Amino acid sequence: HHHHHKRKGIILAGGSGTRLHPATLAISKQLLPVYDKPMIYYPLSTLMLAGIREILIISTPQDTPRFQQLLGDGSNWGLDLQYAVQPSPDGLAQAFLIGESFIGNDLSALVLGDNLYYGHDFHELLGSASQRQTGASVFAYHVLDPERYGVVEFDQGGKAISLEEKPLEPKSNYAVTGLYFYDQQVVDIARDLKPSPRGELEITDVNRAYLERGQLSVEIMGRGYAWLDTGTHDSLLEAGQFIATLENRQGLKVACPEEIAYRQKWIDAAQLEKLAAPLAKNGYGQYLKRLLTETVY
Amino acid sequence: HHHHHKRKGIILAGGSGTRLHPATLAISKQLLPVYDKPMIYYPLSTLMLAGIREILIISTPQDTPRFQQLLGDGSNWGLDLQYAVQPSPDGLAQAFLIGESFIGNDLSALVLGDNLYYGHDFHELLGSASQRQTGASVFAYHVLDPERYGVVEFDQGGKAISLEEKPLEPKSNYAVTGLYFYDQQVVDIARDLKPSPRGELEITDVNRAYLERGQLSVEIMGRGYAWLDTGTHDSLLEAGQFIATLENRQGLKVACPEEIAYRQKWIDAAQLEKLAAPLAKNGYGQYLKRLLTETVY
Amino acid sequence: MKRKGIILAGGSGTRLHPATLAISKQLLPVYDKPMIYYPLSTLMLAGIREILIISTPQDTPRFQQLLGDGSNWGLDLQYAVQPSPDGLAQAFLIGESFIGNDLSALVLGDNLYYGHDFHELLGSASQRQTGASVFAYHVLDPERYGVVEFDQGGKAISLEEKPLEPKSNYAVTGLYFYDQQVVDIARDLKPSPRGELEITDVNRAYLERGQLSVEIMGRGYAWLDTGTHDSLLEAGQFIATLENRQGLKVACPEEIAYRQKWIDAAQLEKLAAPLAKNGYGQYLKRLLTETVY
Amino acid sequence: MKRKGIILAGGSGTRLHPATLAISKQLLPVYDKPMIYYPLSTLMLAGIREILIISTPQDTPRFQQLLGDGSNWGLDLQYAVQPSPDGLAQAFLIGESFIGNDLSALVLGDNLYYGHDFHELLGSASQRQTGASVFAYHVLDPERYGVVEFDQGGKAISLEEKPLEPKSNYAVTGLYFYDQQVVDIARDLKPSPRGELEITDVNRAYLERGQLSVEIMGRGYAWLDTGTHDSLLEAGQFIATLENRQGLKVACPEEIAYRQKWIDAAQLEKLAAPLAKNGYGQYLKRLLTETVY
Ligand SMILES: Nc1c(NS(=O)(=O)c2ccccc2)c(=O)[nH]c(=O)n1Cc1ccccc1
Ligand SMILES: Nc1c(NS(=O)(=O)c2ccccc2)c(=O)[nH]c(=O)n1Cc1ccccc1
Ligand SMILES: Nc1c(NS(=O)(=O)c2ccccc2)c(=O)[nH]c(=O)n1Cc1ccccc1
Ligand SMILES: Nc1c(NS(=O)(=O)c2ccccc2)c(=O)[nH]c(=O)n1Cc1ccccc1
Ligand SMILES: [Cl-]
Ligand SMILES: [Cl-]
Ligand SMILES: [Cl-]
Ligand SMILES: [Cl-]
Repeated sequence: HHHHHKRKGIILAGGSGTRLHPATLAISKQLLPVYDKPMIYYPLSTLMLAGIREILIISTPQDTPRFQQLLGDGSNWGLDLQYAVQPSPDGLAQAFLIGESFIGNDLSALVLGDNLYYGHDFHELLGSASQRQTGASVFAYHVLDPERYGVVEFDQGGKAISLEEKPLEPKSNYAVTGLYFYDQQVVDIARDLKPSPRGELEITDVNRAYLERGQLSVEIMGRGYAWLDTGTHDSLLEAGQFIATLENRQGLKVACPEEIAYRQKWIDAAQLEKLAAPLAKNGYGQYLKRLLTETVY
Repeated sequence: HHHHHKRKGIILAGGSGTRLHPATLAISKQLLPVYDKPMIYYPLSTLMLAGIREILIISTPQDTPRFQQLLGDGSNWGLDLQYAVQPSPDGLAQAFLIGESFIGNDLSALVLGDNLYYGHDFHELLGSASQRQTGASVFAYHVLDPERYGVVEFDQGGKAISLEEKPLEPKSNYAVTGLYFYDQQVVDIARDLKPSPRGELEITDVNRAYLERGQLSVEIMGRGYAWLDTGTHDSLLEAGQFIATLENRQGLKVACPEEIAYRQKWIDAAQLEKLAAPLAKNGYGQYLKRLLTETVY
Repeated sequence: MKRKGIILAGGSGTRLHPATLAISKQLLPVYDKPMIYYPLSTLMLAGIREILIISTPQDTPRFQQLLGDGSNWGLDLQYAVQPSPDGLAQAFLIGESFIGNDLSALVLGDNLYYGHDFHELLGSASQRQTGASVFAYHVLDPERYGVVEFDQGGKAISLEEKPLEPKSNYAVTGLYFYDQQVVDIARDLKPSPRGELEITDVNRAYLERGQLSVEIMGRGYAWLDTGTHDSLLEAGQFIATLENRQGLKVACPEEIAYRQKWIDAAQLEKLAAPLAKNGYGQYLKRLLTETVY
Repeated sequence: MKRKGIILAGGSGTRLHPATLAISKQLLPVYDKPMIYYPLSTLMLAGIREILIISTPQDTPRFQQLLGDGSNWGLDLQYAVQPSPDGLAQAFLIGESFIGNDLSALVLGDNLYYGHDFHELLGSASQRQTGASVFAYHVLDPERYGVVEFDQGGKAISLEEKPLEPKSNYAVTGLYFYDQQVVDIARDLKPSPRGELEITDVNRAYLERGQLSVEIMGRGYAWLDTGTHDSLLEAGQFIATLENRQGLKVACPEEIAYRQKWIDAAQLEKLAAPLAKNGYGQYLKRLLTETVY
């Protein structure tokens, strides 16, 4: 007998094959900085914004130690970070089999370690997904090139009616973004997946399984949000310029984990002050210091 | 006797002195494009988002005809556009004396013709300002360099308690943005202003007058909004790159007046189709065409 | 012998509308200065002081207002209009009386160049008293341009304007040096199938006689693209990154006039006054007392 | 006589942290390729095939993994470590046995160069069998660098490292050519007040004997800044704008090896295979059948 009487995060950061070689020969894409910080800070900060404190980072065997050196066990930021390896890039849905013991009987959320988001009320957008305990929640976002993505088709009433992975003739311009919230059904659904035509375990098949059960919520992520492309060297550069323009204008940083932990009340002023000390001689540490004596609405 | 029984817009687009010379020797700043469209499209689109259909464009004598050629009388976009000249750059609050006959007994809103905004729920942010019929509404936005702006000081409860124009030691990092909503008190307040130390009629003195009457609402424009700097050649370039990254990612345009009029139901599908015809051979006209047969949430 | 310059700054049509609905592309700035400063600076660097600016009927007065007669910068500027965009070769019909019996050079008003020894690359073109000189430059999209084909020995053997199947990746740049033959060649041109008097036909005229020098503008040079919104932006970011790293401006005509000895220390000082309170005037004042090699 | 190359790719400290917390700056890409490809390409362009790469203890194995022994690219690469950032002059102590009795050249691992005839600017430096050659370049912020002062006749008369009051806007670039004297000069260096064995002291050693050639790297050259987050970004956008306009890559070592005749058509074909499905491999295959001037 079980007794009745929260949600766990996973970041998939398993590199990018040979696609961005030779730039990425020496290091994983998700460790490349976007402007002033490692790329993985952005998706990590996204889970943190969602209220998620227990997080599994999945990376290659080769680069797990570098992620561990960067991020540690999470204790500096009021988190618990665990690590797992992905020996072979067999697809996104593999995160649930690799993370099966990590997930246990809890709800979960998956984010791609190369996905950057920005916008107003993002916290509330994520909170509504997080609070849907049952079913799956995903986000749809209008893009120029939906053929590159999982694409969501809507009826005249706005109801999601189909999902297609990289269709040659997209039914809409609405791509499914790399942020996914799941209930306790996901690991079993994932265990029963067959590899696609490309020998790959597809997240879109998972989401379609939920859709078929009538348990997929598709929330629109509106045009006033920025979901930044990191798929090409060109988009990477644009991502960096975007973040720089925002931060240099505002004097506020996007996806600074120290700050988000501090505003979530996972760390206090004294602990924030300690995290500042080692980087006091650069703008990043000076930024952390300033946050101790400024009200930011 | 009067009988009881809406809001009018003004765009101040009077160039920028010799500050950006020689770039601006041949044309007004507010006619320079930001990426794919004239700069003035952005603030105009902002008033339109606010529901404002009756709009006065104030510019130099020299460049009024170029604005008129670009924008016409507004009828193509379901607007009414009127024009006035500013012979001498005597300051922002002068818009109310120049626009006194235009404003009549109505509520009003002023936007700077070089101010660009972007973000999620911007429509709702503007709608709440617009619906406050009484008093004045402005927006405060965290910036790196508040000393360049009107700066708003808040007490521990978040109440605005003072305003200072370009203080050497800012009380906060919260700048007052170039978007202002006013009731019928503004023209009289403006008529009674004395020129500042720089022989200039200050908008901050207007706003302070409302603050002193207890009739200033300061709404925070949060960090997830982008209020883009156009004060320098460097910021202008960043503004252009920002818009380009957003539009090329999304396949949706920022501050396309044809689109906003169409979504506000100020023009119909047949009229939108006609506006598309003359630019059918470029991406702008092709964009307008696509909007006729796509649902965009 | 004298060589006169022509800048063609005509219309880009509706192709960049609405950004260019109010004013022509070449009057807009690239970063910190009007686009036209860059081609003008190019001719000045080539040692050319007598220059005809050709633009649309609507915008010629505004070019006249921006640049004047040139005497502030040691130049002798004149102006003319191209009523319709009927081809680049039309520059020599419009500018026939301006050219007279002199050598000539044509630059396109939206073309930006940069690199080391640009002065000497131009000087060597300017020095050829006979024939015509053009520059070929490797580009990813040669189909947009006049395309030069070379034999195995490096010799130019053909030119095709916007070929559907380009013979090489070498584009002819928007800078052309001609001898006294070009007017008579241009006045015999017939309109092409797309309806224009083609500069590539003028160039093929010289090529058929062995009198077209096609010099390679190497990859260490920047010929920046201004044909799209995207490329206009890249040009702004390119000039800004160079200028902010070096503290030296690209295509500042006051500076170029001063280094050519066309204006003196005193005259550059007067030019610095009006913009003393901004970066451009500050730059020009610094030129008075800094040795730049 | 043989000239050997050294690339110093040491630590930037905590100054770019956290972006560089996980891995050193010079292993990160600039646009499409690892930063270190650019300085390596610079030495290769200078005709140097025997090259010692010096990095931090933690990252040397990763440079070893990226570049191998060099034989795929017609190079002979070796590796060594700088345990602590105790000065650029330390390169010659670490690399003493590597250098032996040969001429040498040092490039900083985070320095990017671009422009026309860069090959000939380097070649002329390489050809000087005696003394030392450096390059001076006008910058807005000379206080960050080794600063060269010139008399009215153009002669270098002093060097100051990071002066509070710089004597000119001319910075010494991160590229240095030395004769057989440099090791013996470096082994006599004492640490400066900031605690480093200074390359500027090595250069002043040559200057005191009339044996420092200070050549001007002109404004038509790009020496890009990689010292800040802002400048790293500008470098990426600068390389991208050049490469996308031209269809030609800056500092592709496979290409440079191929043009130097250090690898043949067959060997470049093998190098193209692994990345055939992306832009880099496609670029390299195209080099086999395209004449680029
Ligand atoms: N809004 C925000 C953002 N902006 S965001 O919502 O667009 C964002 C958060 C996390 C990752 C990427 C973007 C941020 O980077 N850092 C923050 O500290 N905040 C403030 C914040 C932090 C925590 C809870 C609610 C609000
Ligand atoms: N949201 C939006 C935007 N984005 S915005 O709110 O950030 C904005 C609007 C106007 C000017 C600048 C930004 C836009 O450019 N064009 C649009 O058509 N829209 C959609 C829209 C149009 C009209 C009413 C409500 C929503
Ligand atoms: N080289 C240079 C340049 N650089 S350039 O040759 O790449 C260039 C010249 C003109 C237009 C665009 C670029 C410049 O902007 N302004 C300058 O004063 N010079 C210096 C100069 C001036 C006059 C003669 C020879 C060299
Ligand atoms: N010029 C050039 C360049 N341009 S460069 O001289 O500005 C340069 C070389 C090396 C590193 C950075 C820039 C290049 O990237 N790759 C090349 O193959 N070349 C051509 C080349 C190759 C070998 C010898 C002489 C010229
Ligand atoms: Cl939205
Ligand atoms: Cl916000
Ligand atoms: Cl070259
Ligand atoms: Cl030069």
